[PDB]
Amino acid sequence: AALDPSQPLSPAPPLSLFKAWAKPIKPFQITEGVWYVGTKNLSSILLTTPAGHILIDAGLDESAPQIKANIEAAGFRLTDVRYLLNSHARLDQAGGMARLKAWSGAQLVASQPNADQMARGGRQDFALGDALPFPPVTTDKIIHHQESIILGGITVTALFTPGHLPGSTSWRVTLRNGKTLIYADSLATPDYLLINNKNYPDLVTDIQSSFKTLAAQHVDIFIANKGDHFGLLEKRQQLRNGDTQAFFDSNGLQQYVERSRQRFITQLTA
Repeated sequence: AALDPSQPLSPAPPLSLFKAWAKPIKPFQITEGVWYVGTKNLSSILLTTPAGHILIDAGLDESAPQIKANIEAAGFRLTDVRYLLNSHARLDQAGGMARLKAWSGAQLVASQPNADQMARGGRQDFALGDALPFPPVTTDKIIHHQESIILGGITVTALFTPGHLPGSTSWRVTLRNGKTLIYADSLATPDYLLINNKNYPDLVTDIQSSFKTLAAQHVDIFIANKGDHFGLLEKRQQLRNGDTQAFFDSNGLQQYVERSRQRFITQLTA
């Protein structure tokens, strides 16, 4: 749907909030071939393979130098990244895509709505409008639901989980060590402007099908695009205390879906 100015928009969060989430933390290894290179609350995952790397999400554009320094601090290089993956096309997940793609020469992979929004530099957002723009970037590979990419012995499969944005994409990964991982995009929806939203008429049914889609994924490792959605900070503290199984959470994804579903219900009631 095209943006209808007669449709009310949601208020945009203050930039100070995104900056607080973008506070840097030193990178660490979640498991073999999986490195966290993001910020205190904005996830970014580096999947390493013998044939090159895949980077999921990029954080704020202000954070692009820090993301690169994180990847390098972990001993890897931005020029070995083959694919850049996007969960949803807002400044806190795709702000640095324009400069990360330029610095790496990787292919950006995203769903068609995320590609359209990232090409607009974030504008025409169904809920935010042009409130939070970021450097525009072109997507090279449009990914489709249940479409897989193979690189260096891992498998990354896209799962369309719309609702937070029309193009919201989650990513299921099968690693070299046999373990499975999910990168769940946000399942959060805007207060009030949920029903009969002229900019996004399928929101209510989309998010409900996303609940089912993610609930069906039984994986070993639960990651999400926001740190406090998968207990990042307390798992990292457990990890640096000797628990290497800290990020192994076979039920975490199902719990996050139920928490998201409950919150969504209280919003429909209001």
